[PDB]
Amino acid sequence: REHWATRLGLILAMAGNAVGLGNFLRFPVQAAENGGGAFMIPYIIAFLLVGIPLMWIEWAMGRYGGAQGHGTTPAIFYLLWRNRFAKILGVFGLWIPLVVAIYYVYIESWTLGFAIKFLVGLVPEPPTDPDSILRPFKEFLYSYIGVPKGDEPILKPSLFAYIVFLITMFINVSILIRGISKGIERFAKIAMPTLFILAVFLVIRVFLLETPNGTAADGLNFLWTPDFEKLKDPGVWIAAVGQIFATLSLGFGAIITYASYVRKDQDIVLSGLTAATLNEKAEVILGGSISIPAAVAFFGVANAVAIAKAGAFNLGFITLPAIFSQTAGGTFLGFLWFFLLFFAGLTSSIAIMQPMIAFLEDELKLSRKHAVLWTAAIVFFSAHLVMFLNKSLDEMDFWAGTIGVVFFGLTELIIFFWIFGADKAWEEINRGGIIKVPRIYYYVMRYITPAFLAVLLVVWAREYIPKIMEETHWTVWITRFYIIGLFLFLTFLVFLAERRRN
Ligand SMILES: CCCCCCCCCCC
Ligand SMILES: CC(C)C[C@H](N)C(=O)O
Ligand code: NA
Ligand code: NA
Repeated sequence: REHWATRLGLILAMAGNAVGLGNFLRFPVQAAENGGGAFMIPYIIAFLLVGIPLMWIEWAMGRYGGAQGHGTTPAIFYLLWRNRFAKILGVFGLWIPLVVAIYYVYIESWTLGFAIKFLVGLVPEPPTDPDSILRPFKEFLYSYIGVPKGDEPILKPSLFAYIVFLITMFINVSILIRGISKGIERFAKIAMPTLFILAVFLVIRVFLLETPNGTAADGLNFLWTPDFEKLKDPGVWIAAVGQIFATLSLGFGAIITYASYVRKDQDIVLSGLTAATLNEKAEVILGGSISIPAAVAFFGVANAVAIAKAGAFNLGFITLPAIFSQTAGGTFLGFLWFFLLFFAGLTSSIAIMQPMIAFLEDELKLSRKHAVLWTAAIVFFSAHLVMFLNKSLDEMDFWAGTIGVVFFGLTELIIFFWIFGADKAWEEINRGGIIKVPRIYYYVMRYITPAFLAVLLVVWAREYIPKIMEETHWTVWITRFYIIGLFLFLTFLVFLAERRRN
């Protein structure tokens, strides 16, 4: 089996896995919509009672399976629990990362395209009216991704966006095709430092933004000022947990696959903790100190929250660059922004394609080249659905990146810490560890976390089951149909692998 060259490379690789678009795009929106500071508390709690334990658990499962030449959940679940149904459940460990990759890589390509156009200086040129200043950039984004006037099902992506998507795929491939240490690790050792530097620079530059309408410091205060009136709102907790799952790459089967390339004797406790901590730092300190503080700086708190509620891509692709365009050298600043977004996105995407690649290598005994090329082909082909169908991206992100990750987290936790055995699981987690996990977390992994995830899934189900059947748009049905098809396909591949074993 292939392994990580150095411990530093491993750390930066996992960090590259976690630190992504979710830190600089999703987090600011989630925090703004949930009352800033009021969102932090639950967040932190969700990080302590869900993020960390699941992180360690996925590291342990990953290394455990990897020691036996298996990097994906279809086989690992079976190793932990002898049953076909365990493999069937394991299919999600490929389905989720594949589906998520499908649109994630596309958004990444967006950030790349914007990076290029902003570098070359091909951007809209605003003239004191906000709606105005924002309009040109809105039209810019809409022209880029081909957004219809009213609410129409067909998207008309520009040729440039398509070509840039091809390029993005090419970059992902060029990295993944080299392998774990030659490809992912090498790239991480550069992209990560670059990312942190750009992030810090942007943070400082944004902090210097001050106008008659507000300052960045106001944004920082709003984000770090506690509010206990929202603690009774279940939605805030749900959003916190969801953000934790998303930002830590939990339930995506990515952490596991990355961990399968960690030598059996190497520690996964301190390494995992370090990766998670790095992610949280990049999220609450870097991600939260850019978009929101700027929006508040220019338009104020209220308007910033409104914009945040307007959409996820509205803040990162429209509002922020529109704000930068009003400052000296704002175009270049925008470039730095989108470049940062690009490196983060890429460092995540390779991580979410590695599960499929790894399955092709370990179970179907395909070479790395073939595995990478076929995975790339599948993702690229499937991407057209996201590119040309409106509301498709949202549907995939919902079924895979929202419900699926939680369901899968609960599933893996139950299989590893209950069926496989709590004591054996614990011993497996701590074994070889440079530091030992606090005893309390034991009781946290066995009782608290699973209970939380269960309750969450129950509420979600209760709320969505009636809405699902009654949905007008046909694009969502096409998407559902297709991703179901993907699930059947992966199940079939698992079947073929199983038959090959015999
Ligand atoms: C292997 C060392 C990599 C160093 C990366 C430096 C990048 C500097 C970026 C400045 C914005
Ligand atoms: C799906 C994951 C790779 C997402 C990543 N953890 C992020 O924060 O963007
Ligand atoms: Na993250
Ligand atoms: Na990343």
